[PDB]
Amino acid sequence: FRNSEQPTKPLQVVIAGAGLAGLSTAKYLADAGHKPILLEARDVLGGKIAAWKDEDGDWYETGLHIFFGAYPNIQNLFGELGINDRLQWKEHSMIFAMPNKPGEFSRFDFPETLPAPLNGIWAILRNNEMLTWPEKVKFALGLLPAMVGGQAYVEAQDGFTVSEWMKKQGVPDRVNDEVFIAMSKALNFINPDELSMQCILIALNRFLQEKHGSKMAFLDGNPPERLCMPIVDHVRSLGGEVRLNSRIQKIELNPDGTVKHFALTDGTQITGDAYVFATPVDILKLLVPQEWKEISYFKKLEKLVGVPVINVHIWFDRKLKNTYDHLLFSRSSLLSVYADMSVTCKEYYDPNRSMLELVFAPAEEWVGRSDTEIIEATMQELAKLFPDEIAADQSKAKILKYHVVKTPRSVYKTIPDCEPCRPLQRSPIEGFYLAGDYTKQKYLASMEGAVLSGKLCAQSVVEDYKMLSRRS
Amino acid sequence: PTKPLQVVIAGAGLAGLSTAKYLADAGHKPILLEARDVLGGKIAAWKDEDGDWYETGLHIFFGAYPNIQNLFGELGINDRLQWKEHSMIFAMPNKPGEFSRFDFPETLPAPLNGIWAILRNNEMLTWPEKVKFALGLLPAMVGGQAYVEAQDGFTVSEWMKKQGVPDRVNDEVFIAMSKALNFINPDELSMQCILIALNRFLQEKHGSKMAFLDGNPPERLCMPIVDHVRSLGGEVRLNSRIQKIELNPDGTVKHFALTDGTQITGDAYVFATPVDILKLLVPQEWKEISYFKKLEKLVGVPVINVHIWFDRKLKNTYDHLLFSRSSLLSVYADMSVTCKEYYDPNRSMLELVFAPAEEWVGRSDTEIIEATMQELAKLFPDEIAADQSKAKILKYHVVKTPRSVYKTIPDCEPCRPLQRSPIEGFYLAGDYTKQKYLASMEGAVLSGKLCAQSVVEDYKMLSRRSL
Amino acid sequence: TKPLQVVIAGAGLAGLSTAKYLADAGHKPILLEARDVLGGKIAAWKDEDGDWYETGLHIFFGAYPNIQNLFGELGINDRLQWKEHSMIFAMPNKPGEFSRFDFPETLPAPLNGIWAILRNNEMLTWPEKVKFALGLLPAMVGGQAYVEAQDGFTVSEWMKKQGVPDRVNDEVFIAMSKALNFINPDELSMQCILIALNRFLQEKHGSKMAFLDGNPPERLCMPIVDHVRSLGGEVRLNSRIQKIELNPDGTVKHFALTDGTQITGDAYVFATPVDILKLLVPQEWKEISYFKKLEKLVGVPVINVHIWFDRKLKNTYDHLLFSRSSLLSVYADMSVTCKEYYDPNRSMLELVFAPAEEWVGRSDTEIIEATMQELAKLFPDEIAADQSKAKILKYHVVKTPRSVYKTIPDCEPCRPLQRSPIEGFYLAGDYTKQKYLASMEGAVLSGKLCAQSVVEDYKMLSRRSLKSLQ
Ligand SMILES: Cc1cc2nc3c(=O)[nH]c(=O)nc-3n(C[C@H](O)[C@H](O)[C@H](O)COP(=O)(O)OP(=O)(O)OC[C@H]3O[C@@H](n4cnc5c(N)ncnc54)[C@H](O)[C@@H]3O)c2cc1C
Ligand SMILES: Cc1cc2nc3c(=O)[nH]c(=O)nc-3n(C[C@H](O)[C@H](O)[C@H](O)COP(=O)(O)OP(=O)(O)OC[C@H]3O[C@@H](n4cnc5c(N)ncnc54)[C@H](O)[C@@H]3O)c2cc1C
Ligand SMILES: Cc1cc2nc3c(=O)[nH]c(=O)nc-3n(C[C@H](O)[C@H](O)[C@H](O)COP(=O)(O)OP(=O)(O)OC[C@H]3O[C@@H](n4cnc5c(N)ncnc54)[C@H](O)[C@@H]3O)c2cc1C
Ligand SMILES: CNc1cnn(-c2cccc(C(F)(F)F)c2)c(=O)c1Cl
Ligand SMILES: CNc1cnn(-c2cccc(C(F)(F)F)c2)c(=O)c1Cl
Ligand SMILES: CNc1cnn(-c2cccc(C(F)(F)F)c2)c(=O)c1Cl
Repeated sequence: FRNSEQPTKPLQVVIAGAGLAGLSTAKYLADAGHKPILLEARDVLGGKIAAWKDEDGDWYETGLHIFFGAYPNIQNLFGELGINDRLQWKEHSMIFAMPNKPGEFSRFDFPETLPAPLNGIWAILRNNEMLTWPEKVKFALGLLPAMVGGQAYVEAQDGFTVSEWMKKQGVPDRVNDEVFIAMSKALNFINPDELSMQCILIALNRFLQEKHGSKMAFLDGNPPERLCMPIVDHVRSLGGEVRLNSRIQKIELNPDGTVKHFALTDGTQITGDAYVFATPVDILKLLVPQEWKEISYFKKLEKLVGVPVINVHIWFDRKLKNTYDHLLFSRSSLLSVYADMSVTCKEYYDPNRSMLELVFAPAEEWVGRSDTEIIEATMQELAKLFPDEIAADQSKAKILKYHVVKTPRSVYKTIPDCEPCRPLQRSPIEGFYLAGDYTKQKYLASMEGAVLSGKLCAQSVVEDYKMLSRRS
Repeated sequence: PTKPLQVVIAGAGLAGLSTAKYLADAGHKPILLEARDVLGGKIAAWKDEDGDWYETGLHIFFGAYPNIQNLFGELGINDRLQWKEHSMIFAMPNKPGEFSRFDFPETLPAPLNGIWAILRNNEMLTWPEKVKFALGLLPAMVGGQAYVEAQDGFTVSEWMKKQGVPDRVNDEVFIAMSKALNFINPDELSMQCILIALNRFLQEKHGSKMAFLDGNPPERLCMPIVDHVRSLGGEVRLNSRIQKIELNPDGTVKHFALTDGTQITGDAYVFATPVDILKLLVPQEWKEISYFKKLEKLVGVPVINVHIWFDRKLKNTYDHLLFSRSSLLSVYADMSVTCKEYYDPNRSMLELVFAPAEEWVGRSDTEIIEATMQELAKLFPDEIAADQSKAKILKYHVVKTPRSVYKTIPDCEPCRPLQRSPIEGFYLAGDYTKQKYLASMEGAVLSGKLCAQSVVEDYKMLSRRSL
Repeated sequence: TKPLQVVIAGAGLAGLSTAKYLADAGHKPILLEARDVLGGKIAAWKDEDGDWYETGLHIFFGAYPNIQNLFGELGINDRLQWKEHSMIFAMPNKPGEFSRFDFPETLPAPLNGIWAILRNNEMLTWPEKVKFALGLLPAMVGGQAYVEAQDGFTVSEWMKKQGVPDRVNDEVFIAMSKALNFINPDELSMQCILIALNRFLQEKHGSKMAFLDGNPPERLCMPIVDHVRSLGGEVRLNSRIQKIELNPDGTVKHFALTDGTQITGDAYVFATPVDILKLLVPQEWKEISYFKKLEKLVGVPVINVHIWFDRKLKNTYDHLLFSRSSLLSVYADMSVTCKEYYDPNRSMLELVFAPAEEWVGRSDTEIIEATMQELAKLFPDEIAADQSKAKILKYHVVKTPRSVYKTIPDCEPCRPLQRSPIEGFYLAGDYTKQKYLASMEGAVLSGKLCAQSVVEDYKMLSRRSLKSLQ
């Protein structure tokens, strides 16, 4: 769609935040023939996908990011930039750890010959160590009405927690604790007793819609260089501007209530025909002008609050003999998903030294604790996953170095009844627009959600071209 | 053809005989040269002093052998195949003398007849084992050609573990099937081999149905092909071993030099010999071409075919093939019951496949017969004793083939050559060549049909090269 | 903007040249050779004893501008061993004796040629010289339109019409006809001889001859392959094209190889001999004028004989020799003329056996016997048919029953341009429309002309690539 029409006069759109939402807004506005001015607060691109190179030349990330087959807007973007080969697709499997049997792992293998949802049904049927046959029947009974259900049905489930809905549908409490604790922490870094059922249903839709919807991929290197730079190069080649260390301090308003300019941290005033806030909901809420604060659209945002998360990186002296070229569900009380980045990531490949990147969730009682306290808790959990290779007192494998990245306000906490509060990309303020994973879009608080919100934002701006050009 | 091609074929096995048959049908002149004084190759048989036949192997014809069915029909010898009951009879190693079977109902179509057979059988698989086995195999049977080719990287034992098929099922059922198809255990055999064999059970209704030839293969099967080739102007010559592939200065074939020095020439040349013999006869100037260099992976597997004539007629026998489920033996049959020409009402003869034979091809005939009698004492405990206390051996025949069919180990499929070689005028035939029906009689016949097809496709280029 | 992927069938001089100039233009050629040797009709093979034997005795001329350019571009000019500016002919009437046409290096063209004929007294009488000069003067003064008009006559026919004595046609032109197309003047087109005689009047050293310093696959074909590969091009041996698979509109879908492999590109080139192309032309193309005309162009039989003798011949030349034999054409002592084939105590004779129509079917021993009988006339005090004198250590007989197209009269309108009426399909080879005959120069020029036509159609070939992508 972002090819049609060539503007008489291109719009100058000021975008606050160069995360995937801001980068996507800038990409599709540039494709439409407009001039985006992307202003990033930090000295790094990507936001919640940002990474940094330390003194030894090793990268550490904000988080462990997994790309799914059921990410259509991400697939389109990678294809449009011709970087499809930068996604390292792994085996169609879901490998889970055994808390009862340390060092042992169980898995759900999706046959490449069976279509969706048969490959999924088969994976559950074939697995014998994570679910009993009666549990499998009760689980299938509980989920069948949900999978047959439409979009109206999944929206109606936003009033329940995962634990609440599973009990109502008769799904055994052991299934919710065995399988769904892992899935809840993976999607929103919180347990099923807090997470909205609508979140799990959009995730389970990956398993029944497309055949490879639930198939996983790792980026071949650090996201700022391998993903963010191709978008920046594309935006700049079409006349767009991308500026780092440009934090917006204030949204200055005209007497009628519309935006006058975006005042930067050094006082610099940036103007445009349209203004976009592609910042996280927490930062936007603090920067909303007093005169907007009582408008329903901005007042509803009080429900959407960032969830704490910690991303731990540990470089070991040895190469671990028992590892996978995949993502692993630790099924730990302290950890969520983890991966041996020296095996899964191309740019992070090392044949004699293995690095483990792990998501530490729930992180509410841990974001305040010291890095050594977090590493100790991680090593204690790793001694359960690698009992013959990793010991907490470094008796076996030894830590060369570590990197603990804390995000106390990451993605919005997808608790029940957040969906009516989620704003559309077009705001009731003429000339002001919103972008970000938290905005109204159907693919959760994810990389796909961020990119889609950007596409939806750019779409709303080009739709209002006539009104935005006359206002200039 | 304006002018018929003279095609020189080396080896009168089923591949060479098939190449000659279909080239003669196309109106060309095949010259089939056989090294030995017998036709058939790995299906060859010999008549001893007492007038009794002994074979290279126990051969079973399947319903899922379309090119074999076509050939028999074309020669009008369909009645020479003795189709047995649609059953799979297996011995019980734990219960000596006892047998279990998978009966395929003739009213149920494929794969329902198969599903029923497994469901009905209660002594070879437990109900949980049946479920895990069905789960493990269902994605595979639904899979296409690209899927089965992707399984060539795994052994049978490896793939069964991955798909969650119980280890007891792999040891109970698949040891028997692996030794039957390629004379090796599932820890060595490629999974692609088992998947092509299991496709017999789900494609056609009678695909897994078995048949015995009504007599010795040289007379009952090879002679009808020879008579057909000769009636259309083709030549079939025994005791004509090719000693050398003589080349022209450009690298193409000049002639085939025989053992007595005789030079045989043609417009096209075919090698329908086993891969082991071809590898030794490849000229030095061809040896580094990918097509011929890849052949190093394909090596013949040892096998032994034992024949034992007993003084009595065994009271407990079948008009069928039996899976011994032995560590030394593979499939066996009472040929005095199953084969028409070998029928004897007072004297029963047992033809048994001795596999794996790696540690046995070097051993003496008496050592092999002793091991066979010790295994027969487990299958017939009230009729056969190793010290000949019960039934007594009148005579025996031990036929050893130390390099039979290629050992279908994982990753052999990319090495398998097409019937058309990169050398202009030179072609290959044989069960080892690129064809979808394994190293079998069907594979041999299909490779022959595919070879003859490639020669007639290149008629224009082969006729111009002659002048 | 985006380099074209051009699939070329055949790594002869035409295919190698097409690949070389497409790589120079910044495109990606994929050169597929059917055999395990490069060069085609210039291919050679090393036997067990380490001695090379060739498809033919190849002579490079000064009047080969595209060959000179290629050698210069690859920096291998020193690989051509230029011989004396002479034309040495044998005397059939006087066995062992030789006559020659010496071209003075002080006289320019065609004066050096006129002088050579005037100075020679044993091959032409003074009246014969006058009648020959009279008969040829209108022809040498004539333009390109004139030489094309002579394609309707045989050499024997035109010589009789222009009043050139019948003895001149039999003495001088039998040798020249067999040298250029391995056929006698009663069959060869006069246009062929006129393009050859143009070597003698255009450039001073046009008629000067050179031998390659070694085997052509290593000394000439490898430098081209190394150059193509260094610029991103692909060269693959044992890749015979089995079928030209077509799209529903008639254009090429892919080239199907002998091992089943399907090779695709933005453009497709057939640098194969005309005989092989004619057999591979799809049925739907067979009635198009361009491909139907090719029925006239048929490969001519030729035999290249190599004989290694026990002794080094005392009476030999560091040159090419015209045997003026009824069975043989040109010959050379390769132990003298070729650098890599040099041997001081053992001499090797490489001889062209033409006309070969009645000989390609005969045995190697039958051919060697006929060659030894003819060599007993050229070396009567050194070689005897019953090996009484010099003895054969070994021999190599290379038969090409369909070599260069038989340049009989009226073949010129049938010769195709490098750009075919099929969009994306192109032709290369000595038989295609180019002015330097069925020669090494013709092959290289056709390659240059093919690569030129492909780069000229870059815009149309790049757009067609993306239209199919949709
Ligand atoms: C530990 C972790 C693991 C994750 N795993 C996955 C996964 O497996 N799969 C998946 O799909 N998603 C995953 N995500 C989520 C994903 O990272 C986010 O959904 C997405 O990147 C958010 O996009 P965004 O553009 O809306 O916000 P952000 O990426 O956070 O971008 C906002 C940007 O605005 C900038 N900014 C802030 N204030 C200002 C200001 N005043 N002026 C200017 N700029 C400003 C920020 O610096 C930032 O660059 C994970 C996230 C984390 C933290
Ligand atoms: C014990 C045993 C049991 C078997 N059971 C079965 C079964 O149940 N079902 C089934 O389908 N298949 C079975 N087979 C396999 C089957 O026999 C073969 O797949 C098939 O016969 C091989 O065909 P072929 O023509 O390619 O090779 P071959 O039959 O081996 O033919 C090659 C021929 O070339 C000849 N030759 C060799 N060297 C030269 C030379 N230099 N010059 C000229 N001729 C030469 C040989 O003498 C031989 O006749 C069995 C094989 C064995 C040994
Ligand atoms: C005896 C002899 C003497 C000669 N003397 C001279 C001389 O003195 N001077 C001179 O200038 N010229 C001479 N020539 C002629 C010269 O060799 C040719 O004119 C020239 O080499 C032909 O070039 P070409 O590339 O078009 O064809 P070729 O060199 O014949 O190349 C065609 C190539 O295509 C390959 N091919 C065929 N089919 C397929 C397929 N299906 N798929 C893929 N590849 C395929 C062939 O293997 C070959 O390599 C002589 C030739 C001979 C035989
Ligand atoms: C912060 N959002 C995230 C974070 N992780 N995953 C995720 C990663 C791996 C595995 C899974 C799961 F399979 F559980 F769905 C989800 C997401 O799908 C989303 Cl939407
Ligand atoms: C040497 N090849 C062989 C040898 N035997 N059988 C065979 C014979 C009897 C039973 C079975 C089985 F039922 F196991 F497939 C296979 C083959 O199907 C092939 Cl392909
Ligand atoms: C097959 N083509 C050939 C073959 N040989 N010569 C050739 C070689 C030596 C001498 C002469 C002659 F002097 F006669 F022209 C021609 C050619 O000029 C061409 Cl075009």
